[PDB]
Amino acid sequence: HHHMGLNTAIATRVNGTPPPEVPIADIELGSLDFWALDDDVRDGAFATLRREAPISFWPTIELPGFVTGNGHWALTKYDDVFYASRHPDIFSSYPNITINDQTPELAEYFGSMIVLDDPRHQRLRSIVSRAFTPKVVARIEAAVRDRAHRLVSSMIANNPDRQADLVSELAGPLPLQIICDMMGIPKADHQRIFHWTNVILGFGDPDLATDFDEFMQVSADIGAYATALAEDRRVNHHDDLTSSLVEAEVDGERLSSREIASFFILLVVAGNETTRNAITHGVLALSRYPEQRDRWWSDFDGLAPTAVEEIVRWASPVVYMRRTLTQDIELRGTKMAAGDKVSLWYCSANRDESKFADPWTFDLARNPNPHLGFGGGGAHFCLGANLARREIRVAFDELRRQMPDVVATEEPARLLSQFIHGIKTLPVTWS
Ligand code: HEM
Ligand SMILES: CC(C)CCC[C@@H](C)[C@H]1CC[C@H]2[C@@H]3CCC4=CC(=O)CC[C@]4(C)[C@H]3CC[C@]12C
Repeated sequence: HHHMGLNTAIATRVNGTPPPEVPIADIELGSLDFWALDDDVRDGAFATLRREAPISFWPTIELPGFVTGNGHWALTKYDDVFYASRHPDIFSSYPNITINDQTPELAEYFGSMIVLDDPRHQRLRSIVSRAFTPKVVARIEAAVRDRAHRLVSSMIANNPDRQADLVSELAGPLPLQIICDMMGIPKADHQRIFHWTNVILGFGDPDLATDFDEFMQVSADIGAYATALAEDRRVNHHDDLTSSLVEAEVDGERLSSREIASFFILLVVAGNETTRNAITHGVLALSRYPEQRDRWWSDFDGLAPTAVEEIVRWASPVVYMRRTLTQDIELRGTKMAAGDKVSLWYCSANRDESKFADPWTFDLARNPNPHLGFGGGGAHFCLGANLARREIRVAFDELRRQMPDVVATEEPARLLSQFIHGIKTLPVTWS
């Protein structure tokens, strides 16, 4: 520090360091306050559970407007999360995939294929899945590239002090534009969409929304938007996913307005509130472990496949998904009852010491890397996984190309969420 100035790269950390030991008595998965604690507390809590109570029961976190809910069995081991994901006849995605349940009012907006089992779930998924296949994603690679390139160049041109928030200037707007363009949403409305999806998956964080009436107004507003755009596409076809939604028939039946709106919402919410956190956590990790940045930069194309997977394993942007038992089962000597909720902790599966060597090492060469960041596999395996991998790869490639020494200057402001491993802001600087 020879001169004081506006910033200083954040502290680095020793790669491979396990979290400080968290006593099992300190673990409060049913307290919102617990989810505000830093990753070291949270990661150490799940390490303790994997060792000492790998399946355990916790209460639902109550937020304003939430339906009173029974507790949930937390599956913290990789093998259990994998098994549960692969056996939906036992571990149903109905009636919901967060720990709390939907009100009847919310079902008008959130009753999509992600809270349905087969057969209906697969019939719905097939309406859009062609757009998400690798060969079709390849067609929009150039657009993903152009968006990332323009955003990083704008960071440089419009921040002459050479600092900016990575989330608002790259990590958020790159995946936002891509998924909204796939839906056919005009660019003028993308920021409106993003505000809505930020609220939908930010509820309970004071920086996003805590008033349930505001949450219900946002849900109604994005639903009305979806419906208005769908009515547009009913009269004038475009080559976008909203047109695919309104033109689809399942066994001779069009989708209802409810079904179209919830499908639209599912797609933009998932597209907007996942990859941005993989990217932001990735930049945080590069800032903490510069030897990993240096390695990747010296061989970007060679390491990119494994680097992208390790960023998803490290970030685990979706912390968990819920299921509901259709029958009694016993796992690890723990009897769970038909009708009980079960939570699949991907954040924990992705540190499981029985499955991953050196789990606390951010290793951009890690291979194989059978992480559960996109879920355990099975019927609901992330629809956007190919697209997310390309978004992540291109974001880091443009940072490497245009501002290779980009580094965080403050610790991230973390989203208060049990479900989404969100970073709200990440100030960065570059030369
Ligand atoms: C790094 C980024 C992402 C991560 C970590 C992620 C993670 C996940 C996870 C864990 C699931 C649940 C899987 C299961 O239950 O087995 C899921 C489902 C889903 N994701 Fe992704 N996701 C990401 C990006 C995206 C993107 C960009 C989209 C684009 C819209 C998307 C669309 C979907 C959809 C539609 C589903 C529901 C699939 C179904 O029910 O069949 N995801 N995702
Ligand atoms: C992260 C993606 C892969 C999946 C996105 C799923 C989105 C579209 C939907 C499906 C079920 C929805 C949840 C239903 C329960 C609920 C009730 C509330 O009062 C707050 C908002 C929440 C917590 C909803 C937030 C948005 C969810 C999670």
